[PDB]
Amino acid sequence: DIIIATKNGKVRGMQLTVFGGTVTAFLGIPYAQPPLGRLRFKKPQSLTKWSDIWNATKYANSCCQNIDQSFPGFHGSEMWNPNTDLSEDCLYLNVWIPAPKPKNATVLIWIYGGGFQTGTSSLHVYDGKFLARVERVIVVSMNYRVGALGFLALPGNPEAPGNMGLFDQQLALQWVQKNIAAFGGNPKSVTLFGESAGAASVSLHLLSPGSHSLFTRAILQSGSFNAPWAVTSLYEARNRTLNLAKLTGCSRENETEIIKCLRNKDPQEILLNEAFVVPYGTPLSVNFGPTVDGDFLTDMPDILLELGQFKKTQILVGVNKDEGTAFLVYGAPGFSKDNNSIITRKEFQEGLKIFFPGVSEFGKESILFHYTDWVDDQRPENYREALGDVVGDYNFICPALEFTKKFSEWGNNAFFYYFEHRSSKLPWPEWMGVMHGYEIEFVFGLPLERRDQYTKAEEILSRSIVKRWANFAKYGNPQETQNNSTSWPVFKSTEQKYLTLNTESTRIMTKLRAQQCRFWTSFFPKV
Amino acid sequence: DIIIATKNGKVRGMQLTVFGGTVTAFLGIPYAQPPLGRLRFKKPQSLTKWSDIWNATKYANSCCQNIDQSFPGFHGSEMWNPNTDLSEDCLYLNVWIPAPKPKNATVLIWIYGGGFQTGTSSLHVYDGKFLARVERVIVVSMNYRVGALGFLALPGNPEAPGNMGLFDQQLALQWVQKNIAAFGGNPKSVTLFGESAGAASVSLHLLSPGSHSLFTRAILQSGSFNAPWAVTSLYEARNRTLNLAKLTGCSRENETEIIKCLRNKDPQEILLNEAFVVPYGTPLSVNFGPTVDGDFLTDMPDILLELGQFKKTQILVGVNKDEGTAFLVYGAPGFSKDNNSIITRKEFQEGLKIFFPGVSEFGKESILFHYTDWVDDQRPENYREALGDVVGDYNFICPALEFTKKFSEWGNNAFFYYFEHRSSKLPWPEWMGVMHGYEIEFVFGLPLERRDQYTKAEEILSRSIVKRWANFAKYGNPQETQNNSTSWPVFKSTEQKYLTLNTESTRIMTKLRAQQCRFWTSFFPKV
Amino acid sequence: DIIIATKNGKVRGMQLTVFGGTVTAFLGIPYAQPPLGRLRFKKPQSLTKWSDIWNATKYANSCCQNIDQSFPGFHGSEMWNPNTDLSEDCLYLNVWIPAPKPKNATVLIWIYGGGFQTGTSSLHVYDGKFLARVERVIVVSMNYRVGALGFLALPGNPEAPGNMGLFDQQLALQWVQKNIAAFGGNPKSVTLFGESAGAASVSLHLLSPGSHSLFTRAILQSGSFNAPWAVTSLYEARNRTLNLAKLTGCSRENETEIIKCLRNKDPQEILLNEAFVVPYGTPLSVNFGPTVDGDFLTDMPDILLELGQFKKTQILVGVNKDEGTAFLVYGAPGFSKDNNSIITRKEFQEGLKIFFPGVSEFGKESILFHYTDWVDDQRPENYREALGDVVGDYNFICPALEFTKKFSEWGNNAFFYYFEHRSSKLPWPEWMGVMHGYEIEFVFGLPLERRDQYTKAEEILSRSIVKRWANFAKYGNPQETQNNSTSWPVFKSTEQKYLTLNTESTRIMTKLRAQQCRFWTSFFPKV
Ligand SMILES: *[C@@H]1O[C@H](CO[C@H]2O[C@@H](C)[C@@H](O)[C@@H](O)[C@@H]2O)[C@@H](O[C@@H]2O[C@H](CO)[C@@H](O)[C@H](O)[C@H]2NC(C)=O)[C@H](O)[C@H]1NC(C)=O
Ligand SMILES: *[C@@H]1O[C@H](CO[C@H]2O[C@@H](C)[C@@H](O)[C@@H](O)[C@@H]2O)[C@@H](O[C@@H]2O[C@H](CO)[C@@H](O)[C@H](O)[C@H]2NC(C)=O)[C@H](O)[C@H]1NC(C)=O
Ligand SMILES: *[C@@H]1O[C@H](CO[C@H]2O[C@@H](C)[C@@H](O)[C@@H](O)[C@@H]2O)[C@@H](O[C@@H]2O[C@H](CO)[C@@H](O)[C@H](O)[C@H]2NC(C)=O)[C@H](O)[C@H]1NC(C)=O
Ligand SMILES: *[C@@H]1O[C@H](CO[C@H]2O[C@@H](C)[C@@H](O)[C@@H](O)[C@@H]2O)[C@@H](O[C@@H]2O[C@H](CO)[C@@H](O)[C@H](O)[C@H]2NC(C)=O)[C@H](O)[C@H]1NC(C)=O
Ligand SMILES: *[C@@H]1O[C@H](CO[C@H]2O[C@@H](C)[C@@H](O)[C@@H](O)[C@@H]2O)[C@@H](O[C@@H]2O[C@H](CO)[C@@H](O)[C@H](O)[C@H]2NC(C)=O)[C@H](O)[C@H]1NC(C)=O
Ligand SMILES: *[C@@H]1O[C@H](CO[C@H]2O[C@@H](C)[C@@H](O)[C@@H](O)[C@@H]2O)[C@@H](O[C@@H]2O[C@H](CO)[C@@H](O)[C@H](O)[C@H]2NC(C)=O)[C@H](O)[C@H]1NC(C)=O
Ligand SMILES: *[C@@H]1O[C@H](CO[C@H]2O[C@@H](C)[C@@H](O)[C@@H](O)[C@@H]2O)[C@@H](O)[C@H](O)[C@H]1NC(C)=O
Ligand SMILES: *[C@@H]1O[C@H](CO[C@H]2O[C@@H](C)[C@@H](O)[C@@H](O)[C@@H]2O)[C@@H](O)[C@H](O)[C@H]1NC(C)=O
Ligand SMILES: *[C@@H]1O[C@H](CO[C@H]2O[C@@H](C)[C@@H](O)[C@@H](O)[C@@H]2O)[C@@H](O)[C@H](O)[C@H]1NC(C)=O
Ligand SMILES: *[C@@H]1O[C@H](CO)[C@@H](O)[C@H](O)[C@H]1NC(C)=O
Ligand SMILES: *[C@@H]1O[C@H](CO)[C@@H](O)[C@H](O)[C@H]1NC(C)=O
Ligand SMILES: *[C@@H]1O[C@H](CO)[C@@H](O)[C@H](O)[C@H]1NC(C)=O
Ligand SMILES: *[C@@H]1O[C@H](CO)[C@@H](O)[C@H](O)[C@H]1NC(C)=O
Ligand SMILES: *[C@@H]1O[C@H](CO)[C@@H](O)[C@H](O)[C@H]1NC(C)=O
Ligand SMILES: *[C@@H]1O[C@H](CO)[C@@H](O)[C@H](O)[C@H]1NC(C)=O
Ligand SMILES: *[C@@H]1O[C@H](CO)[C@@H](O)[C@H](O)[C@H]1NC(C)=O
Ligand SMILES: *[C@@H]1O[C@H](CO)[C@@H](O)[C@H](O)[C@H]1NC(C)=O
Ligand SMILES: *[C@@H]1O[C@H](CO)[C@@H](O)[C@H](O)[C@H]1NC(C)=O
Ligand SMILES: *P(=O)(O)N(CC)CC
Ligand SMILES: *P(=O)(O)N(CC)CC
Ligand SMILES: *P(=O)(O)N(CC)CC
Ligand SMILES: [Cl-]
Ligand SMILES: [Cl-]
Ligand SMILES: [Cl-]
Ligand SMILES: [Cl-]
Ligand SMILES: [Cl-]
Ligand SMILES: [Cl-]
Ligand SMILES: [Cl-]
Ligand SMILES: [Cl-]
Ligand SMILES: [Cl-]
Ligand code: NA
Ligand code: NA
Ligand code: NA
Repeated sequence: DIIIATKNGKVRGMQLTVFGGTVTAFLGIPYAQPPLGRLRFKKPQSLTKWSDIWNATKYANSCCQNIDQSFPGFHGSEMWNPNTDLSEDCLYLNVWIPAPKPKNATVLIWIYGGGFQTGTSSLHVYDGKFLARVERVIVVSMNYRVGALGFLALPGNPEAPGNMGLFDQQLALQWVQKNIAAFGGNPKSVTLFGESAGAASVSLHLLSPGSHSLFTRAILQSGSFNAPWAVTSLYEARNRTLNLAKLTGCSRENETEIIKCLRNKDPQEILLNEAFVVPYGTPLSVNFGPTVDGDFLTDMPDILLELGQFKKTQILVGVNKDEGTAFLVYGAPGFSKDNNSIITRKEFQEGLKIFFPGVSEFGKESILFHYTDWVDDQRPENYREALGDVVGDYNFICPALEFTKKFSEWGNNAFFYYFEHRSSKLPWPEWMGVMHGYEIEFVFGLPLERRDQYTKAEEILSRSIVKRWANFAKYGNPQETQNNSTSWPVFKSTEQKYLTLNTESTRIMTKLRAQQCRFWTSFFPKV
Repeated sequence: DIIIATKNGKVRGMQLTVFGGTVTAFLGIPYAQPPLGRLRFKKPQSLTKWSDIWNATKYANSCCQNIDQSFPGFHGSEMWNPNTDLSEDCLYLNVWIPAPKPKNATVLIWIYGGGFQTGTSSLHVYDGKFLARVERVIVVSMNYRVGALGFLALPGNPEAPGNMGLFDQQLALQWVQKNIAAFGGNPKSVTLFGESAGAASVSLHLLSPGSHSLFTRAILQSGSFNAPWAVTSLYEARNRTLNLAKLTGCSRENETEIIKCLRNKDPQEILLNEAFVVPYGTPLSVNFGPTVDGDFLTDMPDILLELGQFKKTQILVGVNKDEGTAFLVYGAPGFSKDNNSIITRKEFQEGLKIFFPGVSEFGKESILFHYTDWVDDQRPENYREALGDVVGDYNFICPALEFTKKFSEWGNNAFFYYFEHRSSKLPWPEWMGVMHGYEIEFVFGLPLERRDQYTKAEEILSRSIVKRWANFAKYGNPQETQNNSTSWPVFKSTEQKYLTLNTESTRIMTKLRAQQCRFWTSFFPKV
Repeated sequence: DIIIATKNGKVRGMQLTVFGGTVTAFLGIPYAQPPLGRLRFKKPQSLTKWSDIWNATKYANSCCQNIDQSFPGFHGSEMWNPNTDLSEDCLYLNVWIPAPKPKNATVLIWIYGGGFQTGTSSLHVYDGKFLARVERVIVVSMNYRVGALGFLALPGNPEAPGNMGLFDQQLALQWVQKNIAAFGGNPKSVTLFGESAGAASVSLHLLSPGSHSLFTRAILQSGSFNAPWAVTSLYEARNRTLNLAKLTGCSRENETEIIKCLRNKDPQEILLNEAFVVPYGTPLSVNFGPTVDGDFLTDMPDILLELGQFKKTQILVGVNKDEGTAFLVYGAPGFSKDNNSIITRKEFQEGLKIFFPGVSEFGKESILFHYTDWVDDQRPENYREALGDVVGDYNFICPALEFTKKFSEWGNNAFFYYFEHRSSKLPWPEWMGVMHGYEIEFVFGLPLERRDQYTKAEEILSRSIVKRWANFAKYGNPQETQNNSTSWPVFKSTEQKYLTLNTESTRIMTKLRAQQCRFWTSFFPKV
């Protein structure tokens, strides 16, 4: 039996055998009042205190969210869909601890991605029991509200202030500050880590005054708040909040009434209308996301970044070789996960319309000009490869590289990885290559489970990443020091050295996508 | 009469005339509950508080330990054997203070060596009364548990967690923090010093979070935790703990039962079985030593060193010219302290088997290749000299130099000495040269006692070391500033300047054993 | 009426018109219990607290001391003799404050010289009322015990520990810490300043842990503790304490009895015997001075200096062009203040015997060799000029320059002056030039009093020094910023830039007495 006393009550966890050893798991600990009724659209309210033993023995409800129905029965897509009931009562977290109870363990806090519209901490690829077993860190993950329920904004007004779901993450970092010593954890050594929108989240907690003292270091996998999808403008957020009201017949004139009306709606009615709050979107649409709210976020975060207004600490930042591909089967003409997707120039062109909706014509010609100077015009997969690079360079790679540069210019050590390994078990076709989202199972150690059909070179690869991730968290330095590993150089403006992660040989390289990102970074923002 | 009040009671010391002056000595102060019965194999438990006057007027019991019986009647060996009764009730320490009571004296804390299997603070060569008299520092030394009683590990389990004897040292550093002002000492100026395993101990307290604030500076004589004998793996420690159980019929299945059974054994039964817990060992075997326990030591200490996770302070680190020789008479074919020990190539070869038991054949050829490229093949003492260099370079010299480099790369001043003087009174034969263990009597000032048959050049030599050791402790700088002495340069990576200590002329040199240690350090760890 | 409340009682001061303005003066405030009877030879004991108003309206008793009787009626000498009654009850201080009461004034604390055998704070040349009026700083000065009464040492024993008179200064710095806000002063901005032995005193408070937090900055005029006269060895101090006992029939065998006997002696008997505690001395003899006592001074102060163990702060350090001359009329053959003192080679030689008593013959030839390589052998005042340079270079100039170098090597700003102006009113003859002691009246502003027969160029010169001294104290930078003054560069090892102070033009120069001090500094200490 394993009972830990927390500030709000006792909690019982469960034992798990992992690799001939044991991890204790406390799945489903609540960390705020359920955000129902009067609390819907508001900042999470702190938790009341319960006598008796809360049983943390299974994953909790995931937050309400639309589901990916594009490929029913297909594991590639459905592995991302929620795997516990949806409910507004989803404000729970998970703790995994080494056995025996560590004395003062480093803490890794996972923040999932999903475009801020979806996702859940209980996915199999986010299971932190391998990290606990293997590295003897503590792993914490949390559910936070996504979609309108988590990010609806009517700026300035506490009935729907914006950013609630970032406040959910925050209040969870707080629970770790107050509660994690009880579990053997060191609150003074906490590293946040997250992928995609979860990484953008990590980057904004680097910017948020309220989060500054709730963690030590940050890891950002395929995401940063300067990505084009990551922050909704005040303009767009209002449009969207009013468009939502309109669609649920909740148009009022007293904004406080719009909200009271929206709180009478039922979760499905709200969910059902999210996709149409925008005239057009893309497979990468973030209808309801982070906004400048004057609370969590005090100013446009591009301004905060440029002017050095963020927590000073080491960062680890990374991306995957084919970020963009996964999106092309969600609406680009001629693409399919069921064939090789050789598209035409005219298809490439119609695809830019898919991903770059408004979108001066000259903007889009400029993307075509930059990405279609073939070397040479012979290769039939030319336009298929260009569309994916366009999508992942614009959306992930250049914004992560620009974040890393700017961040590092203020004096902190920063390490950048280029993930190039395609999973031996990937269900998506070969042409989609090293996809967005598919480093996560390496980071979490799923390939250390031999029962599991990954190659030997994949176990070794993941053991190494685990070790680098954990050394980063405990010591601010992502080195694997024991096995004659390539040394991971800090990333500096000027050199921009990054490390490549793959099964064959890892390399030190410089200036990832220098030519592409000059385009996205200097020129495109102008169109 | 001299009574000092301590946090746990009053203690009476004794006066001593040293060099027409007086030192007060408090020999035998207890610093923890005796670790008997239920407490055997556990972390030292703090001391209860006694009214009345504890009389600190003689050395206490030494901890239980096997004794060196190889050379009965021989002073060279027997000078290291314990000289007070053995008992498990050995958790005592010694304080020597200048007379008159100093006002705020610097404190030198001695930690003896002995492979972690033996040794005691009451040896004549560890008598700190000369340091007190001559330099007006306070000298503290402590007994701590050695062998299985002090280092038996069944990882994670507080009935035998590992590292108890390092916890004994720690709790002693604590007693100095709480108690040494009473004696005229400055708790804010404490330097740890120790030889061989005692030096490895000093280097791990540099790594232990719990020791960080219990001292100021460190001196490491012929030892550091990166030496090959200094840390037992988790693998090996379990094997050994189970092998011990097995040999005492204490095999159980409930590890807590293995321990309860071992606590019924009597000290001799335990001692008697230690040597055989390993299929083979060497004269340098450390059967039960420090382990990564997640308490004292939080991670492999090579990783902590590499990644800069240690207390930031000055270090003084040293070795002797012939570290290896002393070991060759304990099992290498053709060696003897009673003749000149000219061995053959085939003897050298059988000796590598002695010292490098498992031990790829190619590993050992590689040592032979590196160490037998004669210049030239004429000299009959060629192979005798090579075996000792092999042993001392592998075991002491290169690991001390690598520790010093790595430590210094994080910004702290570090000073390295090469001790080259052979004692005029050495009982071991000439060929064993400047032996391991034989700087200690110079450090402790025994040659300042003229009654004593050391040469004049030896008094001068020791007066100088005493002065450098004491300046290091008080001021972080091991200079002898008054007598036109060679200035001792800091040790930097890049230059690796070290100072030679001998009667004739001391020198500044660079890169001690550069070629040898490239071998031990880059190549050998691979075999 | 002007009453200020202090921690021990109220004190009444007196108003003074200075330069059409007003300064309040509190002359004679006690700062410790009188050190009579049982207290003779002991550390000053803190003051009891008095109700009623202590009247601070005249200077107090000077401490017991031998008087200079060499030139009765002669103002040059007698200006240094005490000008208030001698008594053991002399532990008093003086405060001068600007009117109106300043708000948070910088404090200058004066410590007089006199070889540690003589002197008093109430001399006319130490009158701080001009500084208060002109610069609106507060001036504090204190009497402290000199001779055996202030520095008798029987090392380790609190009945006569040594350094009492340095403890008197200290307890006075303490009174300023506790009391000076009451007077409008800032305890957090205190600069110690002093001349000759008073400067050596300032330099040892830079070395004393107990003084570290009782002041901010230091000024040292013609003196530093590394001067050859400034610290008595333990050897010599004992000899001298026993020689004193012997001469007063107080030889005992119980050192505590020697002291009790000495405390029965009457001040004159003690004073009368001081000069003979040494087989021979010189005009520069310091029979009873500072010793290493393990309390005020924890180690030889040369060692503390070399190894950087002193308060880190700015220093201002200076000397006069003819330091040595004043001493030559006190015992060197052929010298007289009443003629031009052209001495012969053989006289020069007998003079070295005067100043360098024991004193290898080769030591003295070496001084002659260094100082008599004439350029050229024609000039009749050659040997007269050489003897004075010998005396002032050995005793003052090189030790002040070496202090300044060593001090500055630890990172602090340091400024060095060369004082070259001879007072228009000097009573000593011309050949004695710019004498020791004769910058003081410029520092204290006596030439700002026009009533007073100094030239115009002297008023201007002193106004400037006052301004530089005061800017140093308030701002750590001795600049005169308003009147196109030469800028005073910091003194660095390497450049050794110093500023010359004279009526004509002040200069920046480098490496004062480079050739002379190489001699005193590297070579002579060897003989
Ligand atoms: C800000 O919002 C308006 C609202 O338009 C929307 O009505 C919503 C409830 C929803 O159904 C949505 O799909 C619909 O478009 C946007 O105005 C629309 O913009 C497009 C192109 O400009 C027009 O074709 C529509 O006719 C027009 N609708 C109305 C009623 O005015 C507006 O575009 C939007 N801003 C953006 C581009 O985000
Ligand atoms: C690769 O497949 C795409 C996707 O479209 C198809 O999916 C196939 C696997 C198959 O079931 C097909 O019937 C289904 O429609 C093909 O793109 C499609 O091209 C067809 C040919 O006319 C058009 O009718 C569709 O508009 C277009 N689909 C869309 C909406 O994008 C593609 O042609 C095929 N190409 C290959 C084999 O390279
Ligand atoms: C881990 O321990 C086993 C235990 O073997 C030992 O049994 C002990 C109680 C003790 O007496 C010891 O001397 C003895 O060897 C080791 O297994 C042994 O290894 C050697 C060489 O591999 C074999 O020749 C033995 O037959 C074998 N014994 C058994 C019973 O299996 C094992 O080697 C050890 N690991 C190491 C190398 O440290
Ligand atoms: C130096 O002595 C060694 C040690 O062995 C011997 O000790 C001697 C002092 C003597 O008492 C001798 O009888 C004792 O055995 C000698 O090595 C030994 O060589 C002998 C010769 O056959 C062998 O029998 C032994 O196996 C071997 N001893 C071991 C176990 O190492 C050595 O030969 C001698 N050599 C010299 C003089 O250089
Ligand atoms: C340490 O002190 C002794 C004491 O000698 C002195 O006796 C004193 C009371 C006083 O009167 C003093 O003038 C007198 O000299 C010194 O011993 C003396 O040293 C000189 C030269 O060495 C001799 O000529 C004296 O005869 C001798 N006196 C005795 C009785 O031994 C000693 O020199 C001194 N150390 C120094 C040099 O400071
Ligand atoms: C400068 O005067 C010195 C000091 O000696 C004398 O002081 C004079 C002013 C005068 O009163 C004189 O009588 C008095 O003795 C002279 O040195 C002296 O030289 C004389 C000449 O024989 C010697 O007798 C003395 O030993 C010596 N005095 C001492 C003890 O130092 C000096 O000669 C005179 N020289 C000049 C004018 O340059
Ligand atoms: C646990 O260690 C605490 C501090 O450890 C951290 O220091 C931080 C500044 C940060 O660098 C982390 O990465 C370090 O690991 C210490 O103060 C606590 O007292 C310790 N608590 C225990 C052992 O109970
Ligand atoms: C004794 O001195 C104390 C501090 O001295 C030390 O400062 C440390 C930081 C370290 O550098 C040591 O090497 C120094 O010697 C001081 O704070 C205490 O108050 C003093 N205690 C006394 C005199 O009772
Ligand atoms: C008086 O000023 C105080 C501090 O002034 C000094 O700061 C010191 C660090 C030192 O640099 C000095 O040279 C500065 O002048 C301030 O804290 C006090 O509160 C002030 N007191 C008053 C006005 O009553
Ligand atoms: C918690 O789980 C344990 C299972 O042993 C049990 O005490 C109880 O059923 C649980 N409490 C509940 C269901 O609230
Ligand atoms: C709008 O009416 C609502 C009813 O609750 C209230 O929240 C708010 O005060 C009103 N705002 C104004 C002043 O129109
Ligand atoms: C280090 O090496 C060993 C053996 O070569 C291997 O089993 C392990 O996976 C490696 N550890 C890390 C941290 O990669
Ligand atoms: C401590 O030693 C002294 C010796 O004078 C004495 O009081 C007593 O015998 C001792 N106390 C003991 C033996 O416990
Ligand atoms: C093993 O039995 C012992 C008896 O004390 C006890 O320490 C421990 O709880 C048991 N472990 C288990 C659960 O098997
Ligand atoms: C310094 O020198 C003296 C005399 O030459 C000598 O007696 C002493 O041993 C030396 N001191 C040190 C610290 O070596
Ligand atoms: C202090 O001086 C004043 C002068 O006005 C007066 O009150 C009194 O005589 C003095 N107190 C004394 C002499 O103790
Ligand atoms: C010496 O006798 C005196 C008398 O007061 C005393 O101070 C001291 O204790 C004695 N010292 C010794 C132990 O001889
Ligand atoms: C500055 O100049 C004026 C006029 O030229 C002069 O009266 C005064 O003495 C000077 N002040 C200082 C600080 O030297
Ligand atoms: P991520 O959370 O997967 N996301 C960024 C918007 C890609 C849809
Ligand atoms: P040291 O304690 O003498 N030792 C290191 C293991 C040599 C046996
Ligand atoms: P100073 O105090 O005048 N002094 C140094 C000893 C010269 C006599
Ligand atoms: Cl091509
Ligand atoms: Cl690698
Ligand atoms: Cl690239
Ligand atoms: Cl040869
Ligand atoms: Cl030397
Ligand atoms: Cl070498
Ligand atoms: Cl000439
Ligand atoms: Cl000027
Ligand atoms: Cl000069
Ligand atoms: Na363009
Ligand atoms: Na090799
Ligand atoms: Na010379």
